[PDB]
Amino acid sequence: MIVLFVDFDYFYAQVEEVLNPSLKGKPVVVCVFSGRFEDSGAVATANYEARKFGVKAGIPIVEAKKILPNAVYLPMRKEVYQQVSSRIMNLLREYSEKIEIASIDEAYLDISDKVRDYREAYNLGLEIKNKILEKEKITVTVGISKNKVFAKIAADMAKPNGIKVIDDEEVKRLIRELDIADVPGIGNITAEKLKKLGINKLVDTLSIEFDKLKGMIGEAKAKYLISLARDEYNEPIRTRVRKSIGRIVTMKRNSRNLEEIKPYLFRAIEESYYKLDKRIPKAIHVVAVTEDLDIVSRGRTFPHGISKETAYSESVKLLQKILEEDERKIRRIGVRFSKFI
DNA sequence: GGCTACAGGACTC
DNA sequence: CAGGAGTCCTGTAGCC
Ligand SMILES: Nc1nc(=O)n([C@@H]2CS[C@H](COP(=O)(O)OP(=O)(O)NP(=O)(O)O)O2)cc1F
Ligand SMILES: [Ca+2]
Ligand SMILES: [Ca+2]
Ligand SMILES: [Ca+2]
Repeated sequence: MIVLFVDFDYFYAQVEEVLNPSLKGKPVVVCVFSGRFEDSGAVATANYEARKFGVKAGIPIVEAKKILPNAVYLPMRKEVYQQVSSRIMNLLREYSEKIEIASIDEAYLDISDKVRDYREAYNLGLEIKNKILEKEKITVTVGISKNKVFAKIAADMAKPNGIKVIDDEEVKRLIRELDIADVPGIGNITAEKLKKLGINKLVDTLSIEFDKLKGMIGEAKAKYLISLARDEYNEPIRTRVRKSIGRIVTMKRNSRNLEEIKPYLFRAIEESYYKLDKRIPKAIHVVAVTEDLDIVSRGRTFPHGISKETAYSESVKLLQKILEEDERKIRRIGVRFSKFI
């Protein structure tokens, strides 16, 4: 088939840039301020300007400020990027109803029944970048190919404001050369493991004994990687349905005392419940990030919908359980709701 | 043996 | 110096 992957550029940063065009040209850094102290927090995203100097998502805001003391540091406004993202998705629908929105930032379009070959494809790619440019003034990178993985990779390879095609020929080219750590779903941990057995390329999974690979990375990944090696990988582009909604907050200071954690936990529930909108969850999970940045959680599934009232009460137990089954101090607390009726 | 819930792990954006 | 949100998978144990 033919998948055309769409990825917005420095989305959070660019959105901010669209609303305040004077930001144009400067290093913009959208961050998540934790409130613990002047500049505590991490980076959500940074435009290419901030990026070329090492400012990337996931690092502490304090770090970013050393490298770029005079960079614009804006606080995250996710609801604005969401209203903006939504508008762009609706446009993409105008190009195919077999559309998979993977995130607030990416969309997969199965254009198997629109373009005959990769040529009208590349063309439809251009037609879309322009449409989004004339509509919302947002640059996006377009990745085209036979399956979702390579379309995404195509895009990774062309950003930003790009558009690349990866024909069947290059798919074999890449299966043999592309760095396996560069394959969607392969993080450092798995990558190490992989390139711990030569595996530095997809095809290498074709040579090794299945159980050897399956014993190291699991049945799902060994198959995922193998299916890609054989150029036999297919995953339908499907309407994605949210499976869970939650909220988590950082406490002004670590602690293990229950009365000092409830306010946070309870507010997490207020917002969570807000977002559920009209969804009724049957499972609730209390998620706690320990002082050493570990993650412990306790959940519960009910045979019925959970009222905010019940969510409140049950969360206290799960938290209790957590505390009582681990002796570390919490740093963040939150709740996640799932299994919607 | 395999299906369920639950808790941990890994990854991603 | 370590934010926020969400998905998929695996190991363990209860159960048929
Ligand atoms: N650690 C992260 N925290 C975040 O909040 N984000 C958010 C969630 S979606 C939005 C995507 O931003 P951007 O498009 O800049 O990230 P990419 O990885 O797509 N880089 P791009 O090539 O500029 O898109 O960034 C991403 C992250 F990677
Ligand atoms: Ca992305
Ligand atoms: Ca993006
Ligand atoms: Ca990687």
